[PDB]
Amino acid sequence: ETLKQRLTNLEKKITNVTTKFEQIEKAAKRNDEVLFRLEN
Amino acid sequence: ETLKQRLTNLEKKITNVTTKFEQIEKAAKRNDEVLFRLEN
Amino acid sequence: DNEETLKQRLTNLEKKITNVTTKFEQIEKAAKRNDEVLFRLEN
Repeated sequence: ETLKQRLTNLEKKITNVTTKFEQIEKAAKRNDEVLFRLEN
Repeated sequence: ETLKQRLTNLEKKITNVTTKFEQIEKAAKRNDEVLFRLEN
Repeated sequence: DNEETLKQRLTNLEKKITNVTTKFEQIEKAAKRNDEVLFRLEN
């Protein structure tokens, strides 16, 4: 496993984690929008 | 050097995701507290 | 993959990113050091 095989692997892992994380971000953002409408 | 750029990009993404993770976690607790106050 | 928590996965990923970065730094520094010895022998 070259340094470069490790880098490539980590780039993939960060991409998978980010996609998953982005779904949480969208739901968090929707939650703020819902609260905003309930508050006002 | 493309290795340096790759490493820098990977560091930035993991830092961005971990700081956003903390922010969203705080915001969800804060939203719960407001939602509690809206009822009571 | 594993029944790790998101937090564990991210912590693990931070550590691997840190290890590979450190590894790259050590290799670069090692190369410099070899070059310093070669420089001293060549002037």
